[PDB]
Amino acid sequence: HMSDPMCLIENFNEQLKVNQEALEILSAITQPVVVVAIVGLYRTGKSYLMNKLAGKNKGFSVASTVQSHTKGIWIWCVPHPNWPNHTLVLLDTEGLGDVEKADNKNDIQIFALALLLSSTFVYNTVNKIDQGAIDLLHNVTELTDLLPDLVWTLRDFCLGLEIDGQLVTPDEYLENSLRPFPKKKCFIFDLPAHQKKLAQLETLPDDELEPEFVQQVTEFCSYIFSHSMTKTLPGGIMVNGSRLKNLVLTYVNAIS
Amino acid sequence: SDPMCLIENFNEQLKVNQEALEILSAITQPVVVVAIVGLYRTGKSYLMNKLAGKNKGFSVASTVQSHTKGIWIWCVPHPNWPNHTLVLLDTEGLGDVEKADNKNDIQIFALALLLSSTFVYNTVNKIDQGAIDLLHNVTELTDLLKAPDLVWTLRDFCLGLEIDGQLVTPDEYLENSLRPFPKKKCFIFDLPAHQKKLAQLETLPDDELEPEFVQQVTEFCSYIFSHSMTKTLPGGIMVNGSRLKNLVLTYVNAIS
Ligand SMILES: Nc1nc2c(ncn2[C@@H]2O[C@H](COP(=O)(O)OP(=O)(O)O)[C@@H](O)[C@H]2O)c(=O)[nH]1
Ligand SMILES: Nc1nc2c(ncn2[C@@H]2O[C@H](COP(=O)(O)OP(=O)(O)O)[C@@H](O)[C@H]2O)c(=O)[nH]1
Ligand SMILES: [Mg+2]
Ligand SMILES: [Mg+2]
Repeated sequence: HMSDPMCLIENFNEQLKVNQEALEILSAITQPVVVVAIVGLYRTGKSYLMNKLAGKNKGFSVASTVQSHTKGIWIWCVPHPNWPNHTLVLLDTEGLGDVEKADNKNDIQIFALALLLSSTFVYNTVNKIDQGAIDLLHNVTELTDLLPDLVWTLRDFCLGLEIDGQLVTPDEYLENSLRPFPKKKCFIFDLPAHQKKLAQLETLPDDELEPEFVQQVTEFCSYIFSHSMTKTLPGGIMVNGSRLKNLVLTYVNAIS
Repeated sequence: SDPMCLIENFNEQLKVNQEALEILSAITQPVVVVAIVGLYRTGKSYLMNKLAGKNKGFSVASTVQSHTKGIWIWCVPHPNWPNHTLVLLDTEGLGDVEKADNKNDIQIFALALLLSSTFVYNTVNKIDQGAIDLLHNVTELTDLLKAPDLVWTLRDFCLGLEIDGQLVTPDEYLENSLRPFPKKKCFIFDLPAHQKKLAQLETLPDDELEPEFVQQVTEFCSYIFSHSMTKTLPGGIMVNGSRLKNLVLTYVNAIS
């Protein structure tokens, strides 16, 4: 359908306001939708990875400075690569913890909204699983209840996957980290390239990336394309683009 | 000659180690106390050994699990300031997912802060708002428990230092990030090894490390050696080893 993404939810001075042009594109989708949203700290490769789910080299804009780039929530509606009569809806979002914004409540509001619209929720962190990232995920989850399948991605991962002398998979690392989201999954990613090639990463063909990184991305994408389910609402109703439009309006209005 | 544990943390019970207290009380020279704090698995222990001018000291280790526990102390001669002892504090990193005791983290944070005359705050990739909020929270809390130079170290730094179209020094990046610790400084460090051969980093010589990283560590160390001052109590009272020991006892109680 769409050749580029567009802003679904604007955030100019921290006001969550829907964008009509994107809303109108949503309601013209009568197919069931798979909604994959991405959330994590800012400057963390989120936009760059989501473009991989689209199969295109560019899409959500990625930038290379210390300053945040993505604002609000962005949407890309494309045919599901495996699944006939299904549309893949990608939600790319403004990273949390931007020091120039310094507005945790706006952060929490963007988080909650991406978590409410998604059927697959991609939580993007760097190096390792941090307790603060778990606590934030938990707290937004509790707020989201009072008003999806978890894919925890670990970027620039090099620590030994080793707990008390035993080699573990990322999935077992994630499981070990959450002991005292029914469907959970955890994907690791190497440093995509050497550090001085990182700013131009978008323009680099697979040839010039870390070979393992390329396979880890294909692994991440294949899992999504073949396990991420149609967005579902209580009462065995299946969400199409029109119903997702209503949820966007419902949730935006309830948050503000 | 080798660091020893100052504050033990078995079962998240903070307790003083009498052997380290007794070494401190025999130091009559003024002390320059440098403490490092950051999230776990962030190369704190590795960096602190650079200040000691010894390739080995504080133990590092390379798996997803936390390694350093409690607070370790290492009293070494100041490299260029006669009759001054450089007291290095290496701390258990924050946010360890196996710990399930957020209160214990904050107490280690407060203790390191209360004892330091130079406080090194070690973060990865970027300054993020959660790290500032945590610094502010703990700084506010230590002023109650009392009823210091800040050096922000940015590890694995690749983002462009450019804000609103203008190049920034690390100092300016810190200042822009903190804009709504009287003395403040900031330092960037490249990825040290241009191969994620990071797990054996402690064994490599400088010629196999990233050269920019070697030069960045030297500048960090030079600043600590030239700018860090003797720990000072209110009233211009200058802290020697014997006085620092009683500081440790006072604050361990105030934190309990
Ligand atoms: N270290 C690292 N950098 C990345 C990765 N993916 C992308 N980048 C670079 O990180 C910078 C910010 O990426 P971006 O997609 O804008 O991150 P976002 O702010 O989280 O959406 C860009 O210069 C990217 O080229 C990764 O996996 N690791
Ligand atoms: N990526 C990266 N790894 C590092 C750096 N410094 C040390 N390491 C590696 O990171 C791991 C953790 O080091 P350690 O000092 O024990 O981390 P700590 O828990 O913060 O004390 C070890 O494998 C080190 O070899 C760095 O600047 N960048
Ligand atoms: Mg982005
Ligand atoms: Mg350590």
